[PDB]
Amino acid sequence: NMDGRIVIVDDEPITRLDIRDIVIEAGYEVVGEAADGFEAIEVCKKTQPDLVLMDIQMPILDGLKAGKKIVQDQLASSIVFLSAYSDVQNTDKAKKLGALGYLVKPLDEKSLIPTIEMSIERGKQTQLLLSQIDKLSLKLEERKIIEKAKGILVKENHISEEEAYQMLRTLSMNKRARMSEIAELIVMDD
Amino acid sequence: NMDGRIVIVDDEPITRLDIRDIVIEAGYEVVGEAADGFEAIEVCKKTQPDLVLMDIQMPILDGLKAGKKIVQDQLASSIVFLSAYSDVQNTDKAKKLGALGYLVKPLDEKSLIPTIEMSIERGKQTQLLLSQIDKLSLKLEERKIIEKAKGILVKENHISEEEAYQMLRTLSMNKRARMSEIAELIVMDD
Ligand SMILES: [Mg+2]
Ligand SMILES: [Mg+2]
Ligand code: NA
Ligand code: NA
Ligand code: NA
Ligand code: NA
Ligand code: NA
Ligand code: NA
Ligand code: NA
Ligand code: NA
Ligand code: NA
Ligand code: NA
Ligand code: NA
Repeated sequence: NMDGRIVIVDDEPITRLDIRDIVIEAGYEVVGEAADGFEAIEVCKKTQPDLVLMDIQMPILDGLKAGKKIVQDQLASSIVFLSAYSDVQNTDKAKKLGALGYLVKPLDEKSLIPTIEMSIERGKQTQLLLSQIDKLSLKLEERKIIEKAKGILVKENHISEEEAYQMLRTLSMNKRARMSEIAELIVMDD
Repeated sequence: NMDGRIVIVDDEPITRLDIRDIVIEAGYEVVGEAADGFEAIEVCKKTQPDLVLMDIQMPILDGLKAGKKIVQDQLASSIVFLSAYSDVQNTDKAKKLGALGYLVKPLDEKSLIPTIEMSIERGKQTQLLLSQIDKLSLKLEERKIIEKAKGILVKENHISEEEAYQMLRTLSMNKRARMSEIAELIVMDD
């Protein structure tokens, strides 16, 4: 039926069991549970879920701080908040840390399953886009630093740009360091 | 008092009015309204809203097709669906086309304002990511096509890489063309 790996985070045990029953009847896999933010971070690090269902308010460590950590280290693909609190200050924190949904307790159960589906898909889309950005940024910066190092090597040695690139390559091969690290060493403080 | 520009799309005038009253009381600007998918596409193209609230079940053209069009041509920053139906086929289509929220009628009003805040924030974030990807890709492709053109000129002319680049520069400036446009002509599926 519905596919996804879910972690449930709430300090009230019966509320966790009610949510658990709902998502298991939908066919999601509940890969872990937690009662405070420290447990939430721990469980998400181990399980690496598609989604965290979390109350913003919990003992010891609140859900917003736990969520900030979970997004920051990408321990789950998406976070959806479930809380009795819905003031603008709490929702501004939840949206700025990165949450994909926020339903207010008592839960409208019919909305929960659609919200989970949307949040899982959007979270994995976002992870893909951030990976694209990382790769593209790396390739562009490596081209830039290699170009700058080539210019420096030409000016210092009086070689051609082709010979400078072959210097960077042969150094990279023989050392077993990337040409961008070689180039950074050539460029430093210039 | 919230901030955001919203289009409300529902075939029922009373439901449009109920939602309008809620979001206006919250402080959002309703920039347009529609009763079918063709109207919704047109309104979004004129208004370019931060969010469109859309029913799936509509005559003439349904919400999923209109939403797919709105995402494809970036006519709104986010879509949230509002349907009496919550089945897996409708939710699969909504998530794949790229919706950020799906909520199920009759509306749990207390969730609506939080879901709007999340969806607007996530939509603006995603547009930033997509913009960064396009900028990085264009810069990288310009570098790549110039590199390819330089190597072609070197091999045909038997000039140095430096002289090849100055050829591309001189052509670009004399023709008042982008150097990538010149390089595209030099490469011409070589
Ligand atoms: Mg609590
Ligand atoms: Mg309808
Ligand atoms: Na289970
Ligand atoms: Na993750
Ligand atoms: Na904040
Ligand atoms: Na997304
Ligand atoms: Na990421
Ligand atoms: Na150079
Ligand atoms: Na409704
Ligand atoms: Na953002
Ligand atoms: Na592009
Ligand atoms: Na050059
Ligand atoms: Na340009």
